[PDB]
Amino acid sequence: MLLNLDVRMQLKELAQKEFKEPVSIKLFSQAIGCESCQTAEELLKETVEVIGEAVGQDKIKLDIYSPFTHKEETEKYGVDRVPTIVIEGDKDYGIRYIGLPAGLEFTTLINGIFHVSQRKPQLSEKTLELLQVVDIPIEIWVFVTTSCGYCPSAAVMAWDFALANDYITSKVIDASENQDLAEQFQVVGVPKIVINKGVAEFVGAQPENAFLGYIMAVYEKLKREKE
Amino acid sequence: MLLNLDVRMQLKELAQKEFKEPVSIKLFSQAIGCESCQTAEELLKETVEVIGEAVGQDKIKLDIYSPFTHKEETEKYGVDRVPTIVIEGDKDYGIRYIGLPAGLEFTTLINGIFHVSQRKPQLSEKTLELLQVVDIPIEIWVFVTTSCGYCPSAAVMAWDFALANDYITSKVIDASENQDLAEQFQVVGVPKIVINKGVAEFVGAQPENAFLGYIMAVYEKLKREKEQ
Amino acid sequence: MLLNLDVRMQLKELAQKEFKEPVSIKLFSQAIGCESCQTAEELLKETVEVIGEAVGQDKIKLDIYSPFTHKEETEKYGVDRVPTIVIEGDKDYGIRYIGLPAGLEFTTLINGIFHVSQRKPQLSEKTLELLQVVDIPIEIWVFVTTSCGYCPSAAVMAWDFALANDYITSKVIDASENQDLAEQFQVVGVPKIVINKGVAEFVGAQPENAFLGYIMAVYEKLKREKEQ
Amino acid sequence: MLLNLDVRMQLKELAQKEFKEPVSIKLFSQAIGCESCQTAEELLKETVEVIGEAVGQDKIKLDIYSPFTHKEETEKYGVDRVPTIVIEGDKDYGIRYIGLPAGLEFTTLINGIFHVSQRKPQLSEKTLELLQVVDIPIEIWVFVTTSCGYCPSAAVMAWDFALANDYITSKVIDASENQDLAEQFQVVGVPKIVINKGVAEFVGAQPENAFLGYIMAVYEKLKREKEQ
Repeated sequence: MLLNLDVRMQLKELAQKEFKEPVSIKLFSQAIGCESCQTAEELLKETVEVIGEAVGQDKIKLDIYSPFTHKEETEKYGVDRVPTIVIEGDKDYGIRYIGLPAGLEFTTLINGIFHVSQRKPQLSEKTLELLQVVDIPIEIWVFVTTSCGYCPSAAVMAWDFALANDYITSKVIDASENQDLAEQFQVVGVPKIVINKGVAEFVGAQPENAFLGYIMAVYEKLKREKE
Repeated sequence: MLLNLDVRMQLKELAQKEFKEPVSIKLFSQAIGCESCQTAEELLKETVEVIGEAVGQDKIKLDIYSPFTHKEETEKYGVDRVPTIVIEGDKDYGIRYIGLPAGLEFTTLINGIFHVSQRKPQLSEKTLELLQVVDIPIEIWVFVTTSCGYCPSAAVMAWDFALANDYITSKVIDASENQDLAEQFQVVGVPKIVINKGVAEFVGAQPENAFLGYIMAVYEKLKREKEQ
Repeated sequence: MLLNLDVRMQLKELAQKEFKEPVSIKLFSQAIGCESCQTAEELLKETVEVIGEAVGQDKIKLDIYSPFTHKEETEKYGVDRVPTIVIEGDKDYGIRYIGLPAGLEFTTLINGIFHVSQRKPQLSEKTLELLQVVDIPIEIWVFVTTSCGYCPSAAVMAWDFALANDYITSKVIDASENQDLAEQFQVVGVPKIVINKGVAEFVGAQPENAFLGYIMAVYEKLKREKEQ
Repeated sequence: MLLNLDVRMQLKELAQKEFKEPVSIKLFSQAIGCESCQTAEELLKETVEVIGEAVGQDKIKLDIYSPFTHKEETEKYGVDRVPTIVIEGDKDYGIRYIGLPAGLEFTTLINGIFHVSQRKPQLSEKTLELLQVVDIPIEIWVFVTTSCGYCPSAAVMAWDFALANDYITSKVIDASENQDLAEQFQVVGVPKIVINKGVAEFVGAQPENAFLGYIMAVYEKLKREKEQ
């Protein structure tokens, strides 16, 4: 298929070995008049199908929404561009993927699914103790490419932070499919992390504590401004 | 087909609720050198077929012209790029789509058809009364991409202004298919609105009143210069 | 086949009525890795086949060169980008087409072939008398699109000036296939005429005398700074 | 075949006269969402096959990697975009092509393979002597288009500088396939050279010495800064 046997084999293997709680995946796309635009649907369908036949079709569902036919569901999840993927559980953690999760970013999609399934972020207690003080909306953007070997670790880490805090939204953005944003935030080297559209910016997959530092720096500044 | 079942059903439902007066659509396309022209022809054929099925085939027509075999028709509508789409009623309101209205821009196409059908712009009386003073050619360009959720509202609003005044022409332009123009007007974030090739420019789907403001500022400047 | 039966018949009679002296056509292209880049070759081959059928397949020939295999030939003519088309008689008049002459530009290609064949420019005697004093290299570029109805006139006119003077080179450039040049010289409305890469610039299909005025202005400035 | 007989015979002939030491080519491709990747694979397979036929299948090889299947290889070569082409000998000189080396850029690809085979930069002794002082990472980017005749010269020169110094990396970037980057570095005219992402920039195929100047001016600025 779109995913050769070799890949489908180790995926179900990881699924039964890593999957825990139910996962809900929603794709918002409008491929009208564009072929390639519907590759995201096929890739997602195949991955959820493989995971399902490994842990149970009742533990992971994929819903594809066209904003033309489902305008309300689109506004509910705050989608403003397509394709936008939502990975969630019983609740929405603000985890998003803007683009096609192919290539090495397939690793990103898979881990995100398992982390949401495990309902636990891969973050230390010390990080979580300080992170809990953040109570002002924080938006983390992680610009990636499907070929950069270092992007997955930064993308998943950003998802972990959003998974751990109700005020944090993390979006992994494929630069090639979002050139307007890539140019606006001067994305050259990747991964490039942008927080609250510019308050903080850094490049490279940083250590957990360094990442926390940039987040706190944004919260610290947003707090002051809040008089 | 380009439009699947649920889309056609949605489209049919909308047409029955919103269509009114007759609408005439004109597509300028070329056989060679135009990668998206063939996709545009098919997209428009299906769209017109579906709406006509829901409101009456005779109420909406599509004419496809190749510039080579229709030089005069091409000049009449001021076409200099393909694909170019004209949506008009009995009169030409200066409404144009330059590029392929795929993805989220399909919504733009659909709404443009219905606003023209209703022969009424979704603009307030406040806006329409002032817009009456505009009597010097104003050209509005809205640069968009097919994946941006904010472009449709900006695109349709530009079309409404064109629909409301005979001196206003509004063109929704796909930035990806028209990179040369986008680069010359520093298009980065979309939608980006450009009035009279630079006299006024702004980004984002701004409020109706703000839009009117930029338009009035341009008109005032043109008026001054016209009086010298 | 790009040229259907109807077009071929019209071309044949036009050729019988307009063709005179022999014409040589050179196409420089390198479509390696781009199948959409082979259209110029096919279009020219058919065009030349059809004209040859009407006036003698020895009165007009088409040579296609790849810079990879014919670097010297490419250099002989000042070819610096592909696709580049040369239309000449027994002598090279500096007439060039940069891009794919499709759509309405097909008529530019055809008329160009006929004017060169007749070895005579469609310029008034008054024009030719003054133009003859030009003895410093002048380069005229005409930016066009394949759907603009007014471009053919400006394009052929520029070619006539090149045909009429050994110091004048005229290149019709397709904006869409040469965006780097279209952006650099701010091509928005077409046709846009650029003389000597910026010394003079104007838009629209201008009257013979006005075109001449721009050429003279450029000649004058060039002469001045040559002796200055 | 993407390479017609004419091109293949020319390439075989050139290989016989210019190939020397073994060359290794690595292509980073993606099966999904990358249009040009497929054409790249075919283009390189044919090129390597033709060259192997002329000088021996053992003297040149091609490895194709999918980032997903070979994460380490990808990081080892600093690949972050596809298609990306690596041309090396026994070692990696930091020579890269980002995009499809089609059109005139096919010539760039070929000459790159030959210069690397010869383990010899087409640079003067003077230039090679001074370059020995460069010992701070220098990155050269050459933005090109497949239709520009001046790009091959600039692109190959940048690769020669990378070939000559272990601190210099040179990437030839197709501007059409990497518009985000081209827009960020104000690429209009081509070729456009950008050193160390902005420390120095210039356009056009400059003479060897001018090229060296920019590189030295950068090295010097970085040296002073490193000395503080």
